[PDB]
Amino acid sequence: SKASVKITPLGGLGEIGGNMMVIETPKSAIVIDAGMSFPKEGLFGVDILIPDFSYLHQIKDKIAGIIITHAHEDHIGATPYLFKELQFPLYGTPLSLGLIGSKFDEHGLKKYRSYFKIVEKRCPISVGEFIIEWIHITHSIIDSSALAIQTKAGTIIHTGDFKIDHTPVDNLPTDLYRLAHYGEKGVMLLLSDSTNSHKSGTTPSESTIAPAFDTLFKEAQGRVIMSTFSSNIHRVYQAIQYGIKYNRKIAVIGRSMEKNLDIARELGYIHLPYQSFIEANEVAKYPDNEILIVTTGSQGETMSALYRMATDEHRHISIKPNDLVIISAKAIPGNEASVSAVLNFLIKKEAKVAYQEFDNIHVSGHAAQEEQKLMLRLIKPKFFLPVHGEYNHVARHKQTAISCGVPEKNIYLMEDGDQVEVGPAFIKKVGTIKSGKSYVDNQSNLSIDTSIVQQREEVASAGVFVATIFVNKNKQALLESSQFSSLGLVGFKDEKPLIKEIQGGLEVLLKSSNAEILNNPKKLEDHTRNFIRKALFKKFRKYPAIICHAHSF
Amino acid sequence: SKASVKITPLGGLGEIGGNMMVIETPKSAIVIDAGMSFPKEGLFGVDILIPDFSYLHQIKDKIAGIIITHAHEDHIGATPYLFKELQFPLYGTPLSLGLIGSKFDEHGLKKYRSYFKIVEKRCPISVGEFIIEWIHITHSIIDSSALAIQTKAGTIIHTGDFKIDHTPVDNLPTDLYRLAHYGEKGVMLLLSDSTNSHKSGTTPSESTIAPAFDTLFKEAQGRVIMSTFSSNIHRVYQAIQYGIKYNRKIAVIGRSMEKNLDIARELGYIHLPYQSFIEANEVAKYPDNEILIVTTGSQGETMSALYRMATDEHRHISIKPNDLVIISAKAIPGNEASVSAVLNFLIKKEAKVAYQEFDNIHVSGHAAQEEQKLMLRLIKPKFFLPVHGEYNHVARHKQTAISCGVPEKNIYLMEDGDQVEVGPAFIKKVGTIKSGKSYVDNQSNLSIDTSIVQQREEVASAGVFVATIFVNKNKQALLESSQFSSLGLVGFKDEKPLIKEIQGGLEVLLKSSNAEILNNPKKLEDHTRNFIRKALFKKFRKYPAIICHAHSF
Repeated sequence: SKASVKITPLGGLGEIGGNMMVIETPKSAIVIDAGMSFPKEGLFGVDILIPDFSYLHQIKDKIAGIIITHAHEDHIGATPYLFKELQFPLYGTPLSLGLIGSKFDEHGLKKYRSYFKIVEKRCPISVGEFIIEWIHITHSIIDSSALAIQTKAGTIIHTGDFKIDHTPVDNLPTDLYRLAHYGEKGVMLLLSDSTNSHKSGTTPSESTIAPAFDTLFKEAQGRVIMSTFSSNIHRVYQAIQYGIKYNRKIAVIGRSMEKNLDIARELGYIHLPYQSFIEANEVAKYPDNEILIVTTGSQGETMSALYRMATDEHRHISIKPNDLVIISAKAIPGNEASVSAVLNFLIKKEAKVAYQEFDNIHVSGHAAQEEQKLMLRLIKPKFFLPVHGEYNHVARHKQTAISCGVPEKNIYLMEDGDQVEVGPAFIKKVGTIKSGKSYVDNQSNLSIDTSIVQQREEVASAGVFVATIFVNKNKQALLESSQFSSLGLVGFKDEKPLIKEIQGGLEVLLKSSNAEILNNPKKLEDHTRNFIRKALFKKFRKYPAIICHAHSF
Repeated sequence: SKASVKITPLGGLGEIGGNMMVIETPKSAIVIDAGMSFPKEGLFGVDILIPDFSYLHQIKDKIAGIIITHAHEDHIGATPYLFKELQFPLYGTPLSLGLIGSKFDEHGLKKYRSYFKIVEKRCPISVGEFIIEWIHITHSIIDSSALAIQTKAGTIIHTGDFKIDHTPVDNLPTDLYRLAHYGEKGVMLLLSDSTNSHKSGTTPSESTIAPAFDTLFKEAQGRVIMSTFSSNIHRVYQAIQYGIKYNRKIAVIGRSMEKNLDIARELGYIHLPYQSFIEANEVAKYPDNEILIVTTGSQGETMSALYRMATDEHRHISIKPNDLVIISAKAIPGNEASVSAVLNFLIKKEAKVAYQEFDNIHVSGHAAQEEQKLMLRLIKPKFFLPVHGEYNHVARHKQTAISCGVPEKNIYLMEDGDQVEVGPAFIKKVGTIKSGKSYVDNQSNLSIDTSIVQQREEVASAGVFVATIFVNKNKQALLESSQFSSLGLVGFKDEKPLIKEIQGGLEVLLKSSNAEILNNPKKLEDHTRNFIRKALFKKFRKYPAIICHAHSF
């Protein structure tokens, strides 16, 4: 008869990013976050994946609202794509709603800005059968929040994405007293960031970058270029401040970066004088030591713009042999080779490059082991659910929690789809639902399921041999020459004559075929596809997609 | 009238691996190395690239021999593919020729073992107009050699791939006296490893792994699995030694690893007792704490076998919840995400994993800054050509050489294709030749040019809309229903009705077309492809490959 809650991860447990969780009691439910995950970044763009909203359709009538905790694409990137299907009230801080509404406007969903509900921190608010409080927490992004969620089964604490920065840039450190209060009163369950679970110590403060920026700007003798992604408002704000400190005119390239900076300037999060800024067309009018350019690309991209500038295909900015390029790309693990490619192209143009002191190692943004342990000691949860990471990350976080006196039996390692019931005296997995991903094109802004692309590559890897046969069923013979085309199987110079060698085979086969096969085009097409498949495998040791068409006209 | 040489990099300047250089005097030439480059590694295999041998056909009548310096796939992997086109005498140490002949036998080129010529170290040998001496040098692999190449223009020193290890595993440290002698006598040109140019200090000795192995084997309570690639004979030899130290029976999985180990055992490089080894089918007969398994996959692969064992699709070895898995994969930068995937699958099976102390950071294998500086001070070259790396690597190496008192004007940064003439008093680029790569399938063992694959993906990225039209030119109308198929453009559920919507369009178009278009199928096919292209772009914002076929029969 005792109460309980049901935690359903739809994204964030199996990948870094793409966070979406469902906290559900009987007759009520809330959804925490709707994020985008970036698995790879190359010279031509980034891969983007959004979660699958299939389960939300099943519990549509229990959802009391979407809870937004971070004003960043890894937590609000999927909201436009979700609101194309379902709509619920969106609780969030001003900047979070400001950047979500910007994307909504870009997507033609300005209508759903109607659903926005602003919240302030240190102010509990009733949403459904939940009492939610936003608690300020430090992180790399401009606005971050932990959640204190009171339910009749107990209080849940959701940190999710955080670091402990005692000297942040905005001088708004973590509201430590509230986190401790909830812990003294008693906490049933804690969900905590597991991204940086494998690193000991604490993560360095964002203020440890200020001296590096100051040194790089002090001794810069030409233009300064700052390459990053559209949602690094904090880093771009730190860089603009140091540009105006050394009397440099700022030129921001990229419509999304300027919008995001303007949304934050208007809402009062950042202070930026207009007179320090110029347009790209004006950069050539100023001497080189008075120029700071800030470059971004499409959503999540950093190095496509750098590659276009280093190849002279950008057509707005060209790399010059006195330039200093500061690279602050997204921490997409497995990006080193692409950074190396951009670096090669930039060194060819005789440009100095600073990239190490802005990598993921110097600032990780996510809580390291000491910060995770501080969270565990502040909250003192009875049950623990490590979130925001792959399986090995949350496993290491469970190890840390065990070292902090949390019983191993009170920690479950969730995977996307898993459903876990939590009560004031137990924790257990109760089942699985339909979880998945969907690829997203950052240029055309549409979602395509991972199944469609799996197939595109199930064939796009290996070639595709097309064929067309025209026979006269009443003569039982080829009527018009068979026609063929191929792609990706083998280079053309070896397929112009293999095309003639599979044509010969088929002409003979057809003349030698039973009239029934020739009379019914389907049997002929199946017969033909098998003939060709065997012929191509024997010649290439591949099994290309084979498409055949037969005619009897 | 003074002599000079001509250095033509065909591979190794723009990528890590795939090394092939041509040192050419008028009327004579030698080729140093024929390597394989591994740019990416995933859960299903590795990418393999070999250099383009086009220039070697032009200078075929000057080549006095192929010079092999390292017994490893990154220096001898392309030799079978090169010998399918041209043949020259192959100078090499026993193990180098032993592993090259093994691959030759696998490729059906045992005939060309006739071309082998064994060499010993500290023994100058005349090859063409060159006097070549192999000097022992330390490195991660079992046998490595620097080259001292006397020409009438001066003496060239080729280190290429090296580290300075004062306590190697074989107790055969670098022959430092010979390198110094050549330097005192005078050296015109030096080519040196630039792979690890960005790291300060010295690289740790291979003996710093022995305590880690000993600790891991001491406290292993179940089976021990050692996952690596077919050519890590040294690491697999270190691991087998520690397995027999703790009374574990060794089970080697992978035909290539056993062959390479047997080639080295017979030639006397390694000492391995037969009685310590067992077959895979026998591992279940022994208790878990008496079992060391060694796993490899295809050429260069490490984690495909691990993934198959962790998914229970291996069918010879299955991961058990007491296992300890030591990962020693190839240092292919940009592999972190794939290692993380394998790690997730292994932790799901409750297996302990050791991977950090066998990463690239703990042992780099390539000379760091102090070792590069030691080489520069030992050789004292007048001219310097940094090799074995991308552009930023060789640029950093040039910086180091400048700091070592080498004039900036005596250092050139080559790129694949560049031709550089070097004389006893000058250095300059004289032109460019045709350089390139070719992808290699590790299962079927054939080369496919990067052009063929570029195209496979120029279309395999985006979809491919096929179509067939049957018209009667004397009625000027569709005779039989048009037929269509698609792949990768959009999921099927949205293309079954778009296929009907492009069919309708075309039926009308055809009936409305000029008789000339209908009379000549080529014009009809071009007309049709353009119609469809516009229709598909408007619906998908994509430009899929479009293949059309028209019939008038």
